[PDB]
Amino acid sequence: ILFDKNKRILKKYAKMVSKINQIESDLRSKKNSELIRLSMVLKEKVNSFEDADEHLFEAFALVREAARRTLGMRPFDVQVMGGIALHEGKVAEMKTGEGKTLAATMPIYLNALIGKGVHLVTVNDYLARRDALWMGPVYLFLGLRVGVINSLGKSYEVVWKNPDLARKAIEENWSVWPDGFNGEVLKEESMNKEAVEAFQVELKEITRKEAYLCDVTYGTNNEFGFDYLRDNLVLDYNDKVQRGHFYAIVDEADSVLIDEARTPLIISGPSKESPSVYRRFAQIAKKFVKDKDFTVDEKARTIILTEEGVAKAEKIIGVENLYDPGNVSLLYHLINALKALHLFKKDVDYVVMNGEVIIVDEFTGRLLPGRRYSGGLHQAIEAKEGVPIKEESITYATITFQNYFRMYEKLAGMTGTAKTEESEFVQVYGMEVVVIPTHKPMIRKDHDDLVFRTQKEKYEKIVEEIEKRYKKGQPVLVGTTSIEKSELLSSMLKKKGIPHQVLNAKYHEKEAEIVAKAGQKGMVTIATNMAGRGTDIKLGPGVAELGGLCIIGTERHESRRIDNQLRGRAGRQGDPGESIFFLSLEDDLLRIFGSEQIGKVMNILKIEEGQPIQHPMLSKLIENIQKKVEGINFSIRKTLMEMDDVLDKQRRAVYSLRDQILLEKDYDEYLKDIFEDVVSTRVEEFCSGKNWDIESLKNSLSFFPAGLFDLDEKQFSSSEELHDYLFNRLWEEYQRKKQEIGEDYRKVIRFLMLRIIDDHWRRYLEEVEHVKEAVQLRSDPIVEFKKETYYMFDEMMRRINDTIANYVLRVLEH
Ligand SMILES: Nc1ncnc2c1ncn2[C@@H]1O[C@H](COP(=O)(O)OP(=O)(O)O)[C@@H](O)[C@H]1O
Ligand SMILES: [Mg+2]
Repeated sequence: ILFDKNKRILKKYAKMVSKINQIESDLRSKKNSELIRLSMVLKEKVNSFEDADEHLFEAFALVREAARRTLGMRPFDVQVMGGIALHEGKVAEMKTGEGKTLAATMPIYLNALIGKGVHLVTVNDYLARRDALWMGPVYLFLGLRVGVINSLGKSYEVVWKNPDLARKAIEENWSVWPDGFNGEVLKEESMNKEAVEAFQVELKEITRKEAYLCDVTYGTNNEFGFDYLRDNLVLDYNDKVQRGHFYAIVDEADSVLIDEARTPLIISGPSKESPSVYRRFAQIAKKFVKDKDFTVDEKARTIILTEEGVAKAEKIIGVENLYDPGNVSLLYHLINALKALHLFKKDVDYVVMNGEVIIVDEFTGRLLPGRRYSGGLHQAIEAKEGVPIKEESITYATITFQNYFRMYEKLAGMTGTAKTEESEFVQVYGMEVVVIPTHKPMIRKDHDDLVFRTQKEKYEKIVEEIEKRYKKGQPVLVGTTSIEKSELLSSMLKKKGIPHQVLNAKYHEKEAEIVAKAGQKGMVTIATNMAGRGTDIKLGPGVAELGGLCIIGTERHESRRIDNQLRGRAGRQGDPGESIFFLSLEDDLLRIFGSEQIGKVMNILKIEEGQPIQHPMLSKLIENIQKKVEGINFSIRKTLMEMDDVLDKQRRAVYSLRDQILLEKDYDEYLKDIFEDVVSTRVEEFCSGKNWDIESLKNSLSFFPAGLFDLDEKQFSSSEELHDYLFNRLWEEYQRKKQEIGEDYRKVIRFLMLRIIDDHWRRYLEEVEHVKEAVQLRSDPIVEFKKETYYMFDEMMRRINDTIANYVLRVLEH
C-alpha cells in the first residue's frame, strides 16, 4: 500500500457521479415509453463487462429515473457512488440506513444486461423476499425478470400486482414522483397515489430453475450454496438448477463473508432408518461364520463376504441378489454389523460407559465423548452392544462460503462495517473496501466505553441506564451476544417494571415488524445478535428531541465490526442518536487481553466499587485490543481456510468426475480404466522387480466373486502376461453381463457409480474432519494436513474403483 487508495477511488467516483447527474436532465424529460426503449437499446449494446463500462453512465441514470418514477425514491449521489464500487467488484461500505438496497439496483441492472444472471445475496428468506419486492418495480419497469429463492424449495418471480394497470401507467406517462418537485426526497403528501397503486408488485411461484433463468435472482447465502451442493447430488445432469456463477453482490457482506463463513455450509437430511433394522442386523451378523461366510482383512480393516456368505445373507434377508441396486442399504447394513462385531473391540477401539458408546481416539489414546464413527458404524456398534441407538443426520455435501463465492466471475459486497477488516476481504476474496461518505453528517454521540470490574455491576448499571432512558422517554436498543444474556436482562427489567421486547434473531419477518417500532417514545428493545438486522428504525414523534435512539452494547466483541453494526442502528440519515458500550474485566474480550492492565489502573485511580472507569485513552486501548485479537483470530482462521481449500480441490475433482459420469452414454472407457487400475496396482505391488508373490496378489483380489480368476495352477512368463490375464477375465465377464442384462445395464452402472462415489465421498469427509481437528490441536499444520489428506484421498480412490469393479460384476447376476 503506497498511497491513499480510498481517496484515489472516490476522486474518480465523484467525477462519474457528476456525469451521471448531467444525464439526468435529459432522461427526466423523457416519457416512460422512451426510457423503456432506451433499456432495450442498452440490452442490445451490453453483452460483456467491456460493453457495460461503455454504457455505465446511461444505465445508472436510467435506473435512477426508473426508481424515482416507480418508487418515489431518487438515489442520492452517495448511493450512485456505492453502485459504482459494486460494479467494480469491491466492497461498498455504506453505513446502516444509507440505502444499500436501492444503491445495488444500478450495478444489478447494468450487469444483468449481459444476460448471464446476477445474484443478490442477503442473510435470510425474509430479507430476500423483501428486497426483491421493494426494488421489483424498478427492474420490471426496465424489462428485467426478477427471481427469488427461499428455503424449503420455495421459488418466486416478482410480477406486477395488476399487469394491465402497470401497463397503462407505463404507456401513459405516470410517475409516483410528480413533475416539478426538485427535492432530494419526496414528502408523502406529494406521492401520486394512482402511480403507487399501478406499480405494486407481488410474488408468483415458479420452479427453482426458472428463478435462476431470471435476469436477477434474489436469495440467501445458504440457499445459493445449497443449490450448488444439490446440483452435485443429482442423478440426471439436466436436474441442475444453477447456470454458472457470473456476478454476485453480497449484502451484509461481513456477516456472510466473514461471520457466517466461519463454519462450512453443510447439506444434511434425516437417515429415515429405524433403530430396529440396526438391531436386526446385529442379530443377523451373529449367524455368520468367520472364514466360512466371510473373511476379515485386519490390515485393510475390511470384511469380505464369501460365496457361501452372500448365499446365507440372501436366504436370511431375504432377496435374490444382495448386490442388486435396490439392495444397497441391506448390503451396507450387513457389512457394518459384521465390521462392528469383528473389527471393533470393546476396551480397545471404544468403550461402553453408562449406556453409551465412546471412541478411544487413536491419535491421543483419549476418549472423545459425543463424537461418532462415520457411516452408521456407530449405530452398528450401539446395536452390537445392545445400548440405545442414537439418531444421525446424513451429511450429503459440504462447501465453504469462501470457496462458493470465489466461483463468481465478479464478486462485490455491501455493508456498513468492512474497512476495519479490509485485508480479510482482500486476501480471502480479492475485494478491496471503498468507504462511501454518508448522505448526511453523522452526528450520533458515540460515548467513551464504560469498564466495570465485574459483570454483576456492569449489568446492574445497564439496567439503571435503561430505567433512566425509559423514564425520559428516549428509546433504547440493547444489544447482547446470546439469548441467555438477553433473557437475563429481560428478567432484570421485568423486576424493575420496565416494559420491553426481546428479539432473539429467530423469527425474521416478525422481529422486523417489531424492531421497526423500536424508535418510538418509551420503547425498550433487547436484540440478541443483531436481531431485526436490515430493518430501518425511524424515530417516532418527539424522539429526536430526546437525543434520538440510544444504543447500549452490553459487551464488546472480538471483532469491532460487530460492535459498529450495533451502534450504526442509531443516527441513520443524520438523525441524532447515541451509543454506549459497557464492558467488565470479567468479559470474554478483556479476559483475552487487557483485564489485568485495566484492573491495575482502576485500583490506582481508586475507582469506586460498582463504578466504571471511562476515558478516551481507555476507549483507544480497548480498540487496540480488538485490533490485536482480530489479527490473531484472522491468522488462525486463515490456517483453517488453507486446510479447507485442500479439501476443496479434492471436492472439485470428485464433482468433475461425477458430472462426466452423468454426461457419459457408454462406460466402456471408464471401466477399462478402472479394471486397469484394479489389476495394475496389485501386479506392480506383488510382481514387479524381484517380487513374485502370486499368493498375496490372489488374496488382494479376494473381494471379487469366485469364478473370475484361477491363479492357483498357472505359470505366467511375466508380469505382463499376468496383468493381461487378470484384465481380460474382468473384461470378458463385463461383456458377458452386457449380453445377459441388455442395454439397461448402462443405467444400472451409472446408478451404482454415483452411489458408490457419493457414499465414499460422504464418509471421507467425516474422516478428514477428524484429521482436521487432530492436526489443529497438535499445533506448520498445513503441510502435515496436506500429506495426510493425500493418503486418505488416494485410498478412497483405490476403494471407489475396487467397489465399482466388484459391484458391476455382481449386480443382477442369476
Ligand atoms: N434515495 C432515497 N430516497 C428516499 N429514501 C430512501 C432512499 N434510499 C433509501 N431510502 C430509505 O432509507 C432507509 C434505509 O434503507 P435501507 O436500504 O434499509 O438501508 P441500508 O441497507 O443501507 O441499511 C429506508 O427507510 C429506505 O426507504
Ligand atoms: Mg440493508
